[PDB]
Amino acid sequence: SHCQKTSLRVNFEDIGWDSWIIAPKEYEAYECKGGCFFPLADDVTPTKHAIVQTLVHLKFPTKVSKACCVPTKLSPISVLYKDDMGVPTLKYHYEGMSVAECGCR
Amino acid sequence: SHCQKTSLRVNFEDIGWDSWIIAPKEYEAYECKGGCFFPLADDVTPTKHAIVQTLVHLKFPTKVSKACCVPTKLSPISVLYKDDMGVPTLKYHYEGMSVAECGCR
Ligand SMILES: [Cl-]
Ligand SMILES: [Cl-]
Ligand SMILES: [Cl-]
Ligand SMILES: [Cl-]
Ligand SMILES: [Cl-]
Ligand SMILES: [Cl-]
Ligand SMILES: [Cl-]
Ligand SMILES: [Cl-]
Ligand SMILES: [Cl-]
Ligand SMILES: [Cl-]
Ligand SMILES: [Cl-]
Ligand SMILES: [Cl-]
Ligand code: NA
Ligand code: NA
Ligand code: NA
Ligand code: NA
Ligand code: NA
Ligand code: NA
Ligand code: NA
Ligand code: NA
Repeated sequence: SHCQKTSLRVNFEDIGWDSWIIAPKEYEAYECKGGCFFPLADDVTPTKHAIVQTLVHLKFPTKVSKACCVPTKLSPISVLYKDDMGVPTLKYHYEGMSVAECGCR
Repeated sequence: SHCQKTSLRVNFEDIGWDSWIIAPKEYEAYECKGGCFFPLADDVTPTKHAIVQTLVHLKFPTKVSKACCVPTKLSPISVLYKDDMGVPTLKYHYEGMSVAECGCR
């Protein structure tokens, strides 16, 4: 019930990227889901601002929003993409594609 | 109407920190507010995962949430705190307290 990494399988044609991504068809991107509320967990790595804003949200729930559970570290995947000549080319480390860690920010 | 930094003045007794923070009474913490939706802005620095998840949210709005507008860089403030001897001590760089930049994550 707190900020944590959970599964998210993404299909590239569902998001309109199949026009340039030949392969893979789908990959595990994960997502960060869960609440940022007190008491927090031991491993969500909360920033001081995320802690402060969550406290302000308690006192003023209609004015200030709470902190958000988001990726704090991302990992690459490899993709096979068509280049300007229609030739399948490998992008070995397409960065920023999969969640490695989540946290409250 | 997009991810951007906006004002947020925090009062320490409102959040229960006045028991250990003698001064200042209030500070400008800012907050990151705005939507992460297409078309994005030129300066929100979106990660590839935040872009992918926003596209998945369009196709499956009830299953996957959108990306979140969050601080991507924080700045310190100085605080005057009482130490274990009841003596006011200065913490020159209390890190992570104020928003320097926002972005979609
Ligand atoms: Cl806590
Ligand atoms: Cl911090
Ligand atoms: Cl590329
Ligand atoms: Cl590479
Ligand atoms: Cl390598
Ligand atoms: Cl890349
Ligand atoms: Cl765009
Ligand atoms: Cl990225
Ligand atoms: Cl301290
Ligand atoms: Cl310091
Ligand atoms: Cl200095
Ligand atoms: Cl610090
Ligand atoms: Na309120
Ligand atoms: Na609000
Ligand atoms: Na490219
Ligand atoms: Na390698
Ligand atoms: Na849906
Ligand atoms: Na949802
Ligand atoms: Na301390
Ligand atoms: Na200085």
